[PDB]
Amino acid sequence: GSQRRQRTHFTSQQLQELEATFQRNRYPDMSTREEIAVWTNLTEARVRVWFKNRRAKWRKREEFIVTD
Repeated sequence: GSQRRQRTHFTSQQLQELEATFQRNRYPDMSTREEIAVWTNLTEARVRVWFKNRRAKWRKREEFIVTD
């Protein structure tokens, strides 16, 4: 019953599964990004924004932009 369509943002466990995904492969195929989106319970578009954000954080001059 009712509409199934929903919106999501990255949890502390989704961020760490995506860091482990990035350490394994920094630029996966679109079907591989969709499988890890299913496994994190995200959309492949929110995952593509995460890879773009992670690449921007790698490229930029700024400090402490990723937690360690």
